[PDB]
Amino acid sequence: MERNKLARQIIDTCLEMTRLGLNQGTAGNVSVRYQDGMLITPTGIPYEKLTESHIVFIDGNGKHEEGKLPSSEWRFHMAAYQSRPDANAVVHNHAVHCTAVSILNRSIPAIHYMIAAAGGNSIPCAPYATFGTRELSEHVALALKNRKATLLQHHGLIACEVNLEKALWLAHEVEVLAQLYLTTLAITDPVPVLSDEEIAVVLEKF
Amino acid sequence: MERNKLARQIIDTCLEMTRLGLNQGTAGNVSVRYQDGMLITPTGIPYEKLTESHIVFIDGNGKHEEGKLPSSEWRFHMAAYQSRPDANAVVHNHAVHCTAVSILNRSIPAIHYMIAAAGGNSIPCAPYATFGTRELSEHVALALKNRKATLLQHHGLIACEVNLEKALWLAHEVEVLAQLYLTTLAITDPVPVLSDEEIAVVLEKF
Amino acid sequence: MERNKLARQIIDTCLEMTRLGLNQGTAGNVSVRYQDGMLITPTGIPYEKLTESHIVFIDGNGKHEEGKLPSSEWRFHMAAYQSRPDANAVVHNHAVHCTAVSILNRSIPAIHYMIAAAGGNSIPCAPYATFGTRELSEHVALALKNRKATLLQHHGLIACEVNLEKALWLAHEVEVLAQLYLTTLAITDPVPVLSDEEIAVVLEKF
Amino acid sequence: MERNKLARQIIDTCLEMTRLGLNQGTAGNVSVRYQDGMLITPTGIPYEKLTESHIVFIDGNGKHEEGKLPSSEWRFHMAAYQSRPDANAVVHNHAVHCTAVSILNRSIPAIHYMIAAAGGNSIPCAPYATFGTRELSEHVALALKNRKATLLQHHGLIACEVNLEKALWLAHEVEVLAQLYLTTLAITDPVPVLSDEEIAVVLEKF
Ligand SMILES: [Zn+2]
Ligand SMILES: [Zn+2]
Ligand SMILES: [Zn+2]
Ligand SMILES: [Zn+2]
Repeated sequence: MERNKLARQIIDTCLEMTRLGLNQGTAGNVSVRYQDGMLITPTGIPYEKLTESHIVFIDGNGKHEEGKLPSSEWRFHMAAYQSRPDANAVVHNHAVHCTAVSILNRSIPAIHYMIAAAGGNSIPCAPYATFGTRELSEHVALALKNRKATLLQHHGLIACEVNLEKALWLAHEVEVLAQLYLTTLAITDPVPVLSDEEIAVVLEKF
Repeated sequence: MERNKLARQIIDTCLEMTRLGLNQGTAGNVSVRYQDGMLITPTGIPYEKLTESHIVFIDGNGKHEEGKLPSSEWRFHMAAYQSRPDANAVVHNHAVHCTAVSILNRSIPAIHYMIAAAGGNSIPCAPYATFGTRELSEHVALALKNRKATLLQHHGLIACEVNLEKALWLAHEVEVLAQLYLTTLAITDPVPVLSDEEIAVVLEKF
Repeated sequence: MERNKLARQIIDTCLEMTRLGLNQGTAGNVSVRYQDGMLITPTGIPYEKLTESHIVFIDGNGKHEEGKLPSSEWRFHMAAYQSRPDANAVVHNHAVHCTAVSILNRSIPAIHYMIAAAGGNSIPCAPYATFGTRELSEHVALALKNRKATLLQHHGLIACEVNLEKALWLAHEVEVLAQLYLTTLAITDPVPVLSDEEIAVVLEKF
Repeated sequence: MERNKLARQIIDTCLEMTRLGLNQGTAGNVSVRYQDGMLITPTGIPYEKLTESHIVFIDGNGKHEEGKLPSSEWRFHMAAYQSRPDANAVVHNHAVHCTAVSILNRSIPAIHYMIAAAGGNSIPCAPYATFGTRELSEHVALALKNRKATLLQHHGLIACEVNLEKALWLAHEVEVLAQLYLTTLAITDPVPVLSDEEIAVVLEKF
């Protein structure tokens, strides 16, 4: 839990997301719980030009260290850590399939047993609100209360876990589930799902 | 047939599957027939962190060597080698297209002459059962009796052959067939197929 | 603003577009505003065989330096710089998703808040005209008057910005928007959109 | 035109096709016109294990040099060079999109002006016949009479040009056209096309 060791992982995660096809462009942001606040990527700086010195610290009051501009979405990373006290890392990206399902404004159902990875029998979709807005924060906070990941209507995906690699794994897993959903939904509607009872069993085995 | 030479190939195969886009995440497992039992990847350890020392040996009774946890699916690798005595390697993954067709719970038909590569005129889809369950084993064993590969409903794909590279080749081939199926089925239903007589001829030439 | 420093970026951009999957083959062309005219890639020379010496200079009259053949599309790069005086770089490619939407002859609507990146609430589609034609130039010039990017019916995409990297970023962003559009339109028609009022707000925050 | 310089390009082409996503597995074959016959890849040997020594020479009578097994499709490479005397290289692959359109048994229409690259206003689809069959040869020969590329029903794609790189470029271009076709056809049927008159003009400019 050294600011320097955290900064390095944060950039790695951004690089890994681009590497996995879960994000590209100036989209996305990542943070880790640090001290009273968190360490978060800065607004609009390409993952390729990022360095530990660019990572920003925001305290419990929302005070970011001077001369640095935190991610426009810092408020919903805030709400994420408050909604999920068990979570130490938040990952946000505009992954293609997760984003398309969010344009459709649909929760992703129990089409695969791995859905249980997000903590339940669905991946919810949170109502739209202007990006970097406080109202957007209320929407995600509410969605993450009982799920580890949530889609953002007309926006993207946000997943959080105990650490960055488990947070990245989860976000990656949701891109797979979102892709399985879009592919089968184009051929059939509704797409077959496992029953809630079955999901209960799978959650027991997890 | 040296434990060490086998361990190395097993990890390579996992790396190659990720490399080919046939698997990603903590999904998938691979094993080779070894002595009375088999050598199989361990449960939940990233392909990147895998080493020959992590590969687990399970004997004919299902006894895995102490201090090591075999893949949760070890039972259906077992059933695979019992159902197909001609097979020396099993590959399991959650490849995107194979998995979507399995959510649709459909066999993949004779849409391409390469379907004959799995031993017949179809790639079956085995009924769902909780992962790592003995009932799941009964389902795959039954499906592999007359086919070298089978989809797992709401789960993924399992392919086996005489060795790991032929097992990987086959699994890869089925991802192609599953992708040709999903793409044409979105435009037309039913998708045109070669006749069984034609498949018979192709099987003769193989 | 040295001819040599510009030539290098132009080739890089072509390489980066192939690298991002926004273009492949002998398709595409890129130019930068230079002196009274511009520096533009040459017609039909693989990005791999390109060198600073191949980059062509065309003056304000359309006079390209002797012994060099400029891109067949040089006329619409011309029209682009005249239509958008704020723009210093033009990028053209036959990116898969942008091109499919252009075959459908549709503008891309407000399906995502990033649509505002092109300057409005849509990505227009300019009427077809034979490639490398002066009439094609009139069509793009007209489309770029109030937008930074435009699709070309039955052809591809053209995006321009203040410099090559912002021009490449934008073109990349439009491939994402075009892909979100094609994926959701196959499942639903019309695809849900953000209201113009909302887009207005997002444009204010940009 | 040295056997050794040709062998090297042939393998490169196979490697490049896998690299571009136009082929994978043990599928595909490539040949160049050599002396009275041709040099062609051998049947069933992974592109990774190929060497100049594996390339096979078949004479005008179909006599392949001893101890070497030519590609099962050597007969249709033969027919290709006889149908198109202007062609010096043939490329065959089971590229995903070209193959799906061939399962649908459709010609690819004038959806993009680049269709003119294959010599006309369409990419035909040749009737199925067992692979490596003489009747399959009659089908491709007939299709290539007035086109440089043809799809093979329930099989794949075959493209030929004056040399391997122009043959690879063309095959790659057809994968793009086949992908634009499948994507728009899922949303609309029939997919809008340029008129034959327009294609005539484009063919004039080519
Ligand atoms: Zn965002
Ligand atoms: Zn599994
Ligand atoms: Zn163009
Ligand atoms: Zn073939």
